[PDB]
Amino acid sequence: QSMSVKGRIYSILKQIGSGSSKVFQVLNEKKQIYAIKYVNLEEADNQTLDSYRNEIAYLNKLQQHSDKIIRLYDYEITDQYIYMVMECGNIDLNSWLKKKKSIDPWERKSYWKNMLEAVHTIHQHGIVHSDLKPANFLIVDGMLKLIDFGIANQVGTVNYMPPEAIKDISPKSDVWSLGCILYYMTYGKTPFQQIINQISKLHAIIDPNHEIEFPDIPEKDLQDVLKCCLKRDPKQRISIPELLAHPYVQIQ
Ligand SMILES: c1cc2cnc3ccsc3c2cn1
Repeated sequence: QSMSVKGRIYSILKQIGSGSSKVFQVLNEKKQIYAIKYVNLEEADNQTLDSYRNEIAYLNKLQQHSDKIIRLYDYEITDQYIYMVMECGNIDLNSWLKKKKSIDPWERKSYWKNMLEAVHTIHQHGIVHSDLKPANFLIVDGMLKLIDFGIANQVGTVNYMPPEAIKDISPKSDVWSLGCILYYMTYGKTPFQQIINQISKLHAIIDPNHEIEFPDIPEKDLQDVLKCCLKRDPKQRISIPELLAHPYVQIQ
């Protein structure tokens, strides 16, 4: 199969993702590899169109500010569709962590640093993603990159949801969600993964008398990061600038 984006032809190699949007692995005329995100605007309302346009403008602006944000090379927006030419990753973080038995402490730290940089950048532009999960990150050349910003309208998981989001959102909400991802990378499960029932799980996340277990590991700095991120009171939670100065990210 084939497709045109701003007068340039792309040969389709395979389908990567998919609701009213499909993501494909493609090749250009110069035989280079990209990802084309196709979005169908056929049954999209004005609020939806506006959320999609807002996300595209933020992605395109924030390109320049950090290499930990996915590259957007070009796009074609009409009334019926959106075509976005982006860089191709190797795998998303969720699929990678699910396949992998154990994570090496060096790659985890490297990945954590990238997650902090990408999220820091969005916060500096007034954006709180509000729905961070490992699916929002992409491995590209041993480098973790953020794929989206949470503006445009793993499906609806609550394992990474901060207590304040369950009650109701400041940058501290993204800190909780990032801590849950690092907790998965550390202990092999999210802090409340063991609770099947969604109601009982939402009740545990908000419950202060419900103690999050932090089993002893050889990395005390890593244990401290986790305890700092996973503080139920947003006022008592560590900030991104504070996490970037933490020993876990700096020592050695
Ligand atoms: C947008 C762009 C992507 C680029 N590359 C990859 C590679 C695996 S998922 C994915 C993407 C998913 N959404």
